[PDB]
Amino acid sequence: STGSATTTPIDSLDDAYITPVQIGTPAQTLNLDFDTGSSDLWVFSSETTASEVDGQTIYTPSKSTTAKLLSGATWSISYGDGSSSSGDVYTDTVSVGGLTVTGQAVESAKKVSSSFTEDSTIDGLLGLAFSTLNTVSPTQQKTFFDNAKASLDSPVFTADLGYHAPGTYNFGFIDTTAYTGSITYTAVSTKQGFWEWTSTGYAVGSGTFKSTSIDGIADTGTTLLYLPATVVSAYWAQVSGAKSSSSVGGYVFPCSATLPSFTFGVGSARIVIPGDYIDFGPISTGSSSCFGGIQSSAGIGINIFGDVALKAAFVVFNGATTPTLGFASK
Repeated sequence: STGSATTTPIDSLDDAYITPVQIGTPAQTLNLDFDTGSSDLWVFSSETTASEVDGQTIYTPSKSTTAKLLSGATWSISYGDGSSSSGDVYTDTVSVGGLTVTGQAVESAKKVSSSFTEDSTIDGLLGLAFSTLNTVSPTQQKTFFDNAKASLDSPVFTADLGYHAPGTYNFGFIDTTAYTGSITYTAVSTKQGFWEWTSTGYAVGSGTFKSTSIDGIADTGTTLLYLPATVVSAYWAQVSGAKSSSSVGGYVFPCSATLPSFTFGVGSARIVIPGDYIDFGPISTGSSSCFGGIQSSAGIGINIFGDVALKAAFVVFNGATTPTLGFASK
């Protein structure tokens, strides 16, 4: 089997991407944030504290003839951005782009933090990291991909995120029309539960490539590119007037600037992030200070190849017995 679903930016900045997901019988379609940095499929629901729902579409398990309470199971998750959610668990039928999993754990939120409430466009998350990170207790649950894998034509999924445009998540096949050149594959460590890999270096604009190992994670659920402070300083030094602002929470730059590209290495291959992908717009409405899309990972404890990086590539998440990651230009 295979599946193919379009993923759509939630706003004009590509802050996140939503993908429609069918849950239950009859189907209830929710727009979920596919997150290769976490491993829980959780949704706003009829159980979510009413004051914490503000415009989201909810899953109502009592209206699904295939929903079953997973007795005694609870979940609770905290994300890198400080947001969180928790609740109980159902199993139900879940379909993405025509690919169906029966008995998928659907984690129903009883509580969500303010950032989730405040974002009316995201109805929940669909985790695509390794199932070892799943938070369900006392019996850990599998991700949608883990459950689907054996049925797939090939044990893979691909992320093809758009810049200010829709893109695609495919399951079970590689669309050879969706990229240019070849796909370069690179090793993955699953030791921390992430799609963790080592980039071979970087360049700023038309500058020379610096060969240096940068360990980080491929994370579709993180907006920006978080890299070591040395790398980030080298990038922003090429933008007149750019500075790190403690008050704003990162590097800012004059909105009048033209940003240089940023290249990262994948083995001997190179992925080029155009400068415009690094512009996250005014820090507040009407400001002429703009927020940068490349930020320091110092004090996160891990480097993160978030959407800024991933949307410059066609990315293969290869879930074979020994997982690997592939990157192609597009």
